[PDB]
This record gives sequence, structure tokens and C-alpha cells, in this order.
Amino acid sequence: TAVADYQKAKAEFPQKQEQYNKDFEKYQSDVKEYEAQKAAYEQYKKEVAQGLASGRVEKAQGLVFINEPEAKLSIEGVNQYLTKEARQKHATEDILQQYNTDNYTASDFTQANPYDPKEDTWFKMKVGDQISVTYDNIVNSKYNDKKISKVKINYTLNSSTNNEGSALVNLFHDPTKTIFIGAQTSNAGRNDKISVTMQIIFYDENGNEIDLSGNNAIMSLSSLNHWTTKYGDHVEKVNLGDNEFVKIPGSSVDLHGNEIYSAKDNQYKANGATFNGDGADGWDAVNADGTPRAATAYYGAGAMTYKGEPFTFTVGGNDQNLPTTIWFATNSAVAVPKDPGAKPTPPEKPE
Ligand SMILES: OC[C@H]1O[C@@H](O)[C@H](O)[C@@H](O)[C@@H]1O
Ligand SMILES: OC[C@H]1O[C@@H](O)[C@H](O)[C@@H](O)[C@@H]1O
Ligand SMILES: [Ca+2]
Repeated sequence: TAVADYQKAKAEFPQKQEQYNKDFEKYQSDVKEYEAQKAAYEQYKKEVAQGLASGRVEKAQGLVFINEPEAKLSIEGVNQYLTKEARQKHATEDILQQYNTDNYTASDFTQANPYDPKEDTWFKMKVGDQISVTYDNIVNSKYNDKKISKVKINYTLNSSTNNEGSALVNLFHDPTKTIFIGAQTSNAGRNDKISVTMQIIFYDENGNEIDLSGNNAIMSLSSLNHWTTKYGDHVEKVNLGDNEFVKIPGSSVDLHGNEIYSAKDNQYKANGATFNGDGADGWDAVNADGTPRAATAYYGAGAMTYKGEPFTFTVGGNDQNLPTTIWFATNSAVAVPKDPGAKPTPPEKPE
């Protein structure tokens, strides 16, 4: 028994030290992350408490526009819907290949919408051609206690990364999930981009457009990834136009001119990021509904006071042949720093 115990402890000890080593490196990593989250949270709590500009996220928010799972689509200005057959044919493909516009041909598109208003719709957008999407059956949303009955979003593709002046769009029937857009990156040199200008109009129950001049419509501009690898210097940017930037404390995202983005890589700790974006517990992890999985989502986020005026998102920087994609969603779910909990404690040294 003493022998059994002894030989087991001896035999297991190498493994226990291996695991200890792993757990300690994790602890050291976790503490840097914890300190960062804690710093961001404390600054956020201060800004809310003291009424600094970033506190407007909690103090000025009159918009509730986060979950509209019953919304249905009415679309004007789209000429090239993806056929159901083509959608089906690409549904098993990896996301990048799904948005590789080189893998679609003209026979994959039709001028007649095959999608029910109640379902996510796929189409090719064309550079310069504004589309107008009306979303109604809006059940959960309001602005300053005006129930929202309908939302209209205009979208305009300004440029693409492909050489066809086009991008493939998955348009969510839920307007709070917005748009998933992508195209092949046809050219080398990382200087092409997908750029979409949008404008969102909310309507009240009487069908009138809602005046946002009370500056209570705080909208998320989350998941502005910037990664830099051998495969690209991929940067997601928003030009806020006449809307106002709301800085998220601790965020990698800041104002550079009238564009917001992360000036440095915010995707890989290996590239200097505070948090990794990738994986099920990376800062950029999302549910199918687009809702962040991660308390650290603030890190790749900004926000805006949305004044009802156009804004433009852009993504670009991929190397040639790596399709450029962005799920761009804006809604009232601003990603702010959250309570990181207890400081992680070092693991017990096995002895
Ligand atoms: O930035 C747009 C969106 O990108 C997606 O990853 C998710 O739906 C959100 O985290 C974000 O709001
Ligand atoms: O890390 C995953 C990310 O991929 C990017 O290409 C898209 O912009 C994001 O919306 C998503 O946030
Ligand atoms: Ca993103």
C-alpha cells in the first residue's frame, strides 16, 4: 500500500510537472489577459460613473435593436440572386471558398428572387448599385420608447476585392445580423477592398421614420479584426461619416481620421494582440445568431452614436487568392468591457 502509493506518485510525477508547466504558462497568460480586462472594465465603470464620452454606451442608449428573429425581407435593387441550387452546392464549402466569387458563374444567379421573404437571402451585389432592404415583422425593438415597426437599410457596394465589381452577400432576414459579404481577392498587393456604404432607417408604429437627433441610438461596430499574417494584412474599417465614434475602453479600435479600426494586429497574441481572436474562447467568437461568445469582444469593438446618416465599412488587405469576407453587423449590442472576475491564481506546484 505504501509501495503502491509511492510508485504511483513517482510514476505520475513527470506528467504532473508537465501539466504544472502547461498550467503555469496558462496562468501567466491568463494574468496578462485578466489585467487588461480589469483595466478596461475599471475604465469603463469610471466613464459610466463620471459621465465621460464612453459612458454614453450605458447612459445615452435609447435604442433596443438586438434580436429580430421573425423579421422578413423586402429587397429592391438586387438583380442577381444566388440560386438555391448554387447556395446548396456551396453550403458544405468552407467559409472562404463559399465567398470565393471565382467559384460561381452566371448560371448560379437569377434575376428573380428565389428566397422567401422570411429567410436569409443570397445575392451578388454590384459596385455602385444601391439596394434597399426593408425588414418588417419587428417585434423586440424600440428607440426612446417608440416601438420600431420596420427597418430599412440601404446598402451600396463601393468596391470589391475581385475584378468583377461584385461581391457575394448573405443578407440575414434579421437586420440586427446585417450582412455577410465576401469576394475573391483577385489581385496581389493588398490594396483592394470590399466597401459597403449603408444607412439604416427605423420606422415607428405609424410608419414614420424615427428622428435619431436625440443621439440615443448607440450602435455596435464590433469585430473589427485586423490580422497580419503571411496571407494578408487584413483590416476591417468603418468610416462613420457624420455619425459619432464612441470609443470602447481597452479596445484595439480607435479613430484614425474619420475611420475606426485597429491600427495594429488585434487577432493574434503572437502579433502583439492582447487577446487571441480565434477559437471558441477567442475574443471574436460568436454564436450562429452573431452574438459574441466572449467577454473580451470589446477588444475588437467600437461603437457609434448613430445619427441616421450613411456610414461605410471596408475590409481588405488579403493576399491574392484568399477571399475577403466580413460579417458586418451593427445593432444595439455594444461590446463593452465586462467584469473579469477573480484574478487567476497560480496552479499548485506538485511536490
Ligand atoms: O462586426 C459585425 C459582427 O461580426 C460578427 O462576428 C458578429 O455578428 C458580431 O461580433 C459583430 O457585431
Ligand atoms: O475572426 C473571425 C472574423 O472574420 C472576419 O473575416 C470577419 O470580419 C469577422 O466579422 C469575423 O469577425
Ligand atoms: Ca469581423
